[PDB]
Amino acid sequence: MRARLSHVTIPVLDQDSAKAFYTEKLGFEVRNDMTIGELRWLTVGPKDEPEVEMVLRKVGPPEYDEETTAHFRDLIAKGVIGVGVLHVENTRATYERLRQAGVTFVQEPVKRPFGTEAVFRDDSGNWFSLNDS
Amino acid sequence: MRARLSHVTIPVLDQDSAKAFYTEKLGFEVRNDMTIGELRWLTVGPKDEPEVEMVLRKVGPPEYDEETTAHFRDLIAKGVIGVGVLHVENTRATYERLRQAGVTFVQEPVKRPFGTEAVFRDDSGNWFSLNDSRG
Repeated sequence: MRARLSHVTIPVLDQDSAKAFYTEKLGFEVRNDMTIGELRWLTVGPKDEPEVEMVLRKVGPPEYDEETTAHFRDLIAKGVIGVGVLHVENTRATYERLRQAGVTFVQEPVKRPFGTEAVFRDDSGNWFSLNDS
Repeated sequence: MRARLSHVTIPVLDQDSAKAFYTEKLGFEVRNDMTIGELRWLTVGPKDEPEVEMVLRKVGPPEYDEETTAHFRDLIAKGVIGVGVLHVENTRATYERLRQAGVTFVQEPVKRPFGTEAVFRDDSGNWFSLNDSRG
């Protein structure tokens, strides 16, 4: 297998809130937003990093059933999903701009082994790390 | 924002099991395996994509409390977590090799507007799409 990861799924509570969060506050660009059938294909990514898209996926019908949407939303809002790590050239500077936009932080920037690290949440409660190596 | 996604988290039920799956069935390489306090930080990734790592994160104590652990493990076993999309040159060929390696596919390969897509599950029950660019 010669594979690459083109898309990462982010489970969201509400696709309009998440589109606004990801574009307005984080400063990602819209890659797709089209509704095919009963489903909105909404994807975003960082400026000039075209080859990974983040899929903003609704946690609710039809894709998810009653008992699963309930339990899964509840976990999302608790911050159980850590989506991954975003590498940036400067964690402290990126932190200041995100703060200014009203992003909340799980962890403020902190010195670590080989760079500065912070942890923010998205509109749904999902976590991302910021690291600058 | 100027950022690159360097790591993606995959929640797993058992890290040894996940390691074996990701390396022995998908052929990813181990990128890190070490312990940071109580937690095992275990990462894997495609041999040709050295700049992204998939973090195989134990759903269990101490990161997650017992109620959370129970609710989360249940939803993972049900296939609630779609990790993302792995792009390959030919989904049908890759489908055949993975099926022969013992990988479960909940969807066989299907032609789509972008190309051909299949869907498999990992050893925890998480799902991935396998996509190519073939009309």
